[PDB]
Amino acid sequence: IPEYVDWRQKGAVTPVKNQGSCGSCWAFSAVVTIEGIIKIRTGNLNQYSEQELLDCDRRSYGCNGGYPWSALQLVAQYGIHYRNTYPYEGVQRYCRSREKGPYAAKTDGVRQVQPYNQGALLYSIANQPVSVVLQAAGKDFQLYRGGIFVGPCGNKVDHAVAAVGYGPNYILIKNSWGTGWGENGYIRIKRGTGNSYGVCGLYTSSFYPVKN
Ligand SMILES: *CC(=O)[C@H](C)NC(=O)[C@H](Cc1ccccc1)NC(=O)OCc1ccccc1
Repeated sequence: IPEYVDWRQKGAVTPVKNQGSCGSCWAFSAVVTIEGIIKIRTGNLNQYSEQELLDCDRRSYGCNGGYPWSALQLVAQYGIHYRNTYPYEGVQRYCRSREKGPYAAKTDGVRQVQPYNQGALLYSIANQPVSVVLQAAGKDFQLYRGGIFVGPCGNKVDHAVAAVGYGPNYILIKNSWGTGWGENGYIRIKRGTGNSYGVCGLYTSSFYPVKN
């Protein structure tokens, strides 16, 4: 369980993206999750469509609300297309999955990490990236243009992102905003403080598919 875990230089995460004026956090976080695992075994890095997840997942409320843990489940159940055969537009619409044709990616299950346990988060993040939530409605996290976020912030979780590494002290997160935020679309939050919930409630509820 290395002292350092970066999947970027591991060839697991692709360039950064933006959800835009679309409250669709959840589908983006997922595509990165599934994505990671998909490349971890096969040795093939891919960019899947979040747009599809939006238009297809009726359980989620597309362009403004969702469950990073429906998306995944969805995929495993059905599947998910490339981000070319289903590029992101930013507006929820009619499911094209079927109309689009044969799927391209399809997992083999979804599991959740025991909330409120850093030790647990890491491990999984060590075996493969994960979808995690937190407080973004933040007025500080909103302004982050590079650094180690300690706060201030709260325990009112409401935005989903992704963890793509950690250090002895900083946890790495991929944001669904442009590369005109944090440190090039990236933000480092601090771990090991005692805060069980985890600063910004980053330890509330996390997840991930399964792959054979
Ligand atoms: C980040 C974003 O674009 C939208 C506005 N918010 C969400 O998708 C959240 C994700 C989340 C899940 C768990 C904990 C924190 C955030 N999802 C969401 O609010 O949908 C839930 C819901 C919406 C409307 C009515 C009932 C429940």
